[PDB]
Amino acid sequence: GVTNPLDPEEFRRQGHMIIDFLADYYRDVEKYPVRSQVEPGYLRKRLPETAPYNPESIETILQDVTTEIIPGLTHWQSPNYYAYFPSSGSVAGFLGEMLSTGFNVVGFNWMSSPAATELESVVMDWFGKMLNLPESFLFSGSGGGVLQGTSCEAILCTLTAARDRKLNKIGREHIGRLVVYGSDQTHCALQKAAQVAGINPKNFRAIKTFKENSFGLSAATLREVILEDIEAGLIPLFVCPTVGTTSSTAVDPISPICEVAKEYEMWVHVDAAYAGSACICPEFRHFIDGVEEADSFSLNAHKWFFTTLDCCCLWVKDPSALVKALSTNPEYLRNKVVDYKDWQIALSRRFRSLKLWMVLRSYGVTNLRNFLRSHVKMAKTFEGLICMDGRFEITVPRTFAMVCFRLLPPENLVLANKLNQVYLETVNATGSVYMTHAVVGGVYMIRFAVGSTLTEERHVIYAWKILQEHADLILGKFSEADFSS
Amino acid sequence: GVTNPLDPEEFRRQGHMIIDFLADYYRDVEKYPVRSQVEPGYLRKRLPETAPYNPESIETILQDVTTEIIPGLTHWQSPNYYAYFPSSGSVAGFLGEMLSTGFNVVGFNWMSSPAATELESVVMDWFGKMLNLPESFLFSGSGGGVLQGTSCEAILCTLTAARDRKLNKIGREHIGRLVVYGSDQTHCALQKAAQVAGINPKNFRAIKTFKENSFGLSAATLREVILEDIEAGLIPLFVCPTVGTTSSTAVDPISPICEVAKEYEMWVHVDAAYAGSACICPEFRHFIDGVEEADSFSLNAHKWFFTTLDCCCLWVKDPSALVKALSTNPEYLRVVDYKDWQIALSRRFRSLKLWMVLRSYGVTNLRNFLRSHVKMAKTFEGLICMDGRFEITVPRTFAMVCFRLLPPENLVLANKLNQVYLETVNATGSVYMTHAVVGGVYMIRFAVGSTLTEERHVIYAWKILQEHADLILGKFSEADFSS
Ligand SMILES: Cc1ncc(COP(=O)(O)O)c(CNN[C@@](C)(Cc2ccc(O)c(O)c2)C(=O)O)c1O
Ligand SMILES: Cc1ncc(COP(=O)(O)O)c(CNN[C@@](C)(Cc2ccc(O)c(O)c2)C(=O)O)c1O
Repeated sequence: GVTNPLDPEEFRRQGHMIIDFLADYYRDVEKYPVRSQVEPGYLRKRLPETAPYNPESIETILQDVTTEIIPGLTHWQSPNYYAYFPSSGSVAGFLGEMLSTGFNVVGFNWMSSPAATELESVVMDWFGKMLNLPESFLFSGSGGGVLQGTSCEAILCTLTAARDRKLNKIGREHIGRLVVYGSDQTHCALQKAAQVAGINPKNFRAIKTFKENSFGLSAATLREVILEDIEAGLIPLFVCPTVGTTSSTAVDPISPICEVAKEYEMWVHVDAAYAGSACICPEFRHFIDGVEEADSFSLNAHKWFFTTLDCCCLWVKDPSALVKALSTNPEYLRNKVVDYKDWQIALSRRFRSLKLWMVLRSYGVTNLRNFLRSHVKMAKTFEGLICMDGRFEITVPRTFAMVCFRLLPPENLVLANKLNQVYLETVNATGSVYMTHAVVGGVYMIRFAVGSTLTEERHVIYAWKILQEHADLILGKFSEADFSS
Repeated sequence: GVTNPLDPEEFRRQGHMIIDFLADYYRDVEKYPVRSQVEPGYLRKRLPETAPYNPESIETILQDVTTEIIPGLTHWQSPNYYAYFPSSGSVAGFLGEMLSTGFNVVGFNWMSSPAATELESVVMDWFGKMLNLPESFLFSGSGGGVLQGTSCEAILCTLTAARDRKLNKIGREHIGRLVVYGSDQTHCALQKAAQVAGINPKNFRAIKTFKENSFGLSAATLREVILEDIEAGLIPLFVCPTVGTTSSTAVDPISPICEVAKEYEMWVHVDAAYAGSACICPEFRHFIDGVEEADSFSLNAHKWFFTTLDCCCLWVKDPSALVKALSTNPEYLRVVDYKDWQIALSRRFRSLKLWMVLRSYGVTNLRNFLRSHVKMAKTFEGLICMDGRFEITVPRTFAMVCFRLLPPENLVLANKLNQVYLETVNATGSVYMTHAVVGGVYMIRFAVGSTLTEERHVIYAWKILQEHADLILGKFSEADFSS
């Protein structure tokens, strides 16, 4: 006897085990060290080298999940986790994938699941109006929205949409002259997107940012660089302002960047990946002011909107530009029911809209706003606690729920960077908290970003006390010779 | 106060609701019409225009799933679903993504979750040895395997690394001379991959296939086209032999194609998205014979390996080529940085999906699972051969039959006959199959693969095909299809 792999009753049986296994996880997630403490190669030695010929009980697999898999996790959901940007999830977002995985439809056209395409077009207008985007970006007006996996894939489709738009006008042999623009703080997804699309690696620009502008891109400096490319015979094509960069959570001013990009007929993709979600709150919406002149806008719902990884939201003014670059239909039908596969790189589309649908319904706009707000006040609190300690300084202004700081010693920039390097890694090696760094403007600053869904105010104070405890211990036995190397 | 959106008790309470909800769905899934019967725009009318300002009870949400979302589903998981290619699911694969959604870790480097990277390299060697792949593709030898979301992006990363392999030898100004090769049966993922990767639209070849070899690509025909392109000033770059094409499950001979591709220093990517999973069985492994002389191999483990959607398995012989092409570190610089093997930076715990499926079912049963699918299709093929008014159009290779109803200029007539006949079967909502036009002949595809599909469902589908064959042919007139 061999029970069918999709037995409804065995599905129910084993399914409840995991739901209780994961509920127990979120309950006791505080007890593991946040950053994993295993050595590289630990798993190849604790597991067999071949697949088993006969079945293994789930009660055995779940046990090995506890002893082999779990010690090899860096607990992104731990309430004492602040590294990088949040992997923000929720119950509503979790059950979104569960229904999407249970149904297991492949929405590569409208017929394969009408609801999997039409619902995505509804909730992208829900989230559009919440962000108060102009009618040019959503389906009520003359635009559209698509759900994908990464911003990097979303930036790519946009880049090739802009690229093909230009090369269709002037010719394909000029791909070696197209230039892609971003600041030196723009995330490395823009560079990778350029590399894949056939953009020349010598034609990728990392415009310099200064501390005077808090490391935001200067429309003056950008246009300076463009004139160099035009004088050199290059074709400027694609510029990517960022609202909430990865290192110093810096913000670029889009309204004068579209000014410059309009002059030289460019594409303005605006990349709020992390910080885009906070713009559903009126007090933060000013950060994407000037997005009405850009060609596309990108935010990542798994970073700061409780929809589980992965879920990336792309809005475009001209969804036909993606159709003409990504559809495999002949080039005389792309200019003539939504076929969302022509808006992205993934043909086998997933029922990703169920995640967003359940998050917006199960919490509503009012509570969804306060969630993001609470993460901002918690970091705002952390920023104020830093300020009342004369041993720390704030390196750059806080914009959205992430604080950058540094423990100054009693050029010394080399010395203050080795101090923070040793101070940070000592706090991180305890396993009690986890937070990363960034070298911005030569300074070595520690990044404290609050966003874990299970993070409460008591955890920020716990991290503050641990930062203070090591501050005492590090500076108490201070000696330049220990850090002057 | 305000309940936390990740409360353990609220997680577990609503978590068991959906588990019962889906087990209920898998029980009654046979009652819905397989192909959706809603009209375009049905859901914008039944739903609000704005997101709610106040939370809605999970109980009320699930009622709108049954009454508004389920009518808009084409039941890929129905036991009577034979359209396109299977969406192979299983309990184990479901628990793999739910375990990987509960942790919800981002695997963009080894430290963000070592097990997310380490486990991915064990299961891909488990699989690799299970398909009897050469040691050149495994981590034990001198290769490597990476799990990606789709084939279109797996074919991409190899395409955008084969290009970088050659363009870094001859200079990047020759991108307009690189030719991408495939048959006219090769899936449109190769065209799209070449489109995104900068290959010129004029330089995509869809080499012709003939019925004389069941529409598999001929290395002789491939070589004729290559010399044609060399004398045109072009540079042959990349060939993609397909094992089990989407239209008629044709097989391109891999070994002679690599022979031609080594003459002209080409990249041979084997596409086995559907068929590859069946080479676990030693009696099927001969289809990817010659993969030892290729550069990359890819199968989708959502079509025929019970891992739900999505799970694509790429085995590259030289993982340096991907890294050197997809990493963003300076070119003088390029543990496992798996993100440098694909287009996705924030990578997910796909390994659990493939881990549970291999572990809880075992090698012995997994073969019998695929063997069962093939055998049911091999039985449906035998039923067609007893009804004298049907014709098997092309040889059945894996678990999919291509048949057509014959009538009692003639091709146009018969092609219209099967179109009307097929859509009358599909419109009942009882069963669901799709078609293809291979060699100008309209044929019906019967793809057995749904995990819930038993033998009585195939026999049930045979009866319905016969009741409509009796029906359309009983009142046959040339004029009804001469239009
Ligand atoms: C500002 C910005 N834009 C784009 C991206 C890349 O998009 P993606 O990798 O999702 O496709 C980033 C990347 N940010 N990634 C982090 C900050 C780490 C990270 C944290 C939480 C997540 O949910 C993800 O996916 C990544 C990194 O350091 O690389 C970005 O910041
Ligand atoms: C032989 C072959 N190679 C590649 C692809 C593209 O892979 P992906 O789209 O997964 O990146 C295909 C596509 N096949 N897709 C179907 C058969 C529809 C389909 C059926 C069942 C599924 O689980 C998926 O994902 C798609 C099509 O007809 O296009 C392919 O056949």
